[PDB]
Amino acid sequence: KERFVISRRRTGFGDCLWSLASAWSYAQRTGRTLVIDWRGSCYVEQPFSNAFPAFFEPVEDIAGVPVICDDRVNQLSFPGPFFPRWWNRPSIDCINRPDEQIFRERDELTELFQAREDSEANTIVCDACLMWRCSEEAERLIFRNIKLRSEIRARIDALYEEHFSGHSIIGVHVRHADSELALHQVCMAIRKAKALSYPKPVKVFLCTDSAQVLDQVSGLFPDVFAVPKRSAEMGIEGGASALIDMYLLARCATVIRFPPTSAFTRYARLLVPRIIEFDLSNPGHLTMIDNP
Ligand SMILES: Nc1nc2c(ncn2[C@@H]2O[C@H](COP(=O)(O)OP(=O)(O)O)[C@@H](O)[C@H]2O)c(=O)[nH]1
Ligand SMILES: [Cl-]
Repeated sequence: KERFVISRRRTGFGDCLWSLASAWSYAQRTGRTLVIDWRGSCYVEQPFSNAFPAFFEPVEDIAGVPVICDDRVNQLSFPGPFFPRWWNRPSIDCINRPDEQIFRERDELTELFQAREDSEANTIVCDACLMWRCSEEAERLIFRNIKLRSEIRARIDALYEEHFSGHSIIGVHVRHADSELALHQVCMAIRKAKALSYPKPVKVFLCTDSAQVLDQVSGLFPDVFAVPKRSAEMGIEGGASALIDMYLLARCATVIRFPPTSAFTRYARLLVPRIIEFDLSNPGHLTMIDNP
């Protein structure tokens, strides 16, 4: 009989894709079908629409694991019993789903994934953060075996030809008196990054939500660039521009993570040759990690 693992996540794409890689791994390991359920995504206005096909091409199989990733989540009844055991409660008992319950489920799923024996539950529902609960091969398999929609890929390609080709790009991811120090730290990270050697002429690719950070970093360093800014359509367009930056960061020669705890730059950490960041354990000090 067919048995399932459901990967639910509705936050930023880095978290959604790392978490999916943990769902996928358990499905691989126990001979289950993997269901990608992105209903309720922060990027899609309508609440019951599965967001995965809005940004990615259809996928029916990942490295041997069958995959359901479309609006079939709205017609199929996935069978119980369920794990975690909360998912066996009546639906009126499931309206209340506080953070304490989500975090318990992360911990329960983590225990299950470390256990030797498969669960007897016919459907595993993953609806908590599962970052760091899989191998790096799992993560790499997800990114290699799903594909961005043509419309998003064309923009990545255009930008790549316009700014990346023929050059070595230092990528800078900046999330967010406090603004004075932060600006200063970013500048010192960029000077460190620029002191290294590269094969091709250098340009600086800046990914930030602040117009003021763009403008100032642009005035303090040559050859800085960013992706231009262009209801439900602003949902989609926010998702798309998030993916465009996430994927371009992973084509840089060096990437600065401010901060390093962001899942947004996880893909870049996996592929890019050099990562620069603030060592939180020794705060205020810059460290450089060479990729294997
Ligand atoms: N377009 C774009 N989106 C980003 C960038 N960095 C982060 N984001 C997204 O904007 C939000 C940033 O995370 P944050 O506001 O700290 O809260 P979070 O949901 O816990 O990650 C998440 O949706 C990120 O995936 C970026 O450089 N460009
Ligand atoms: Cl890889």
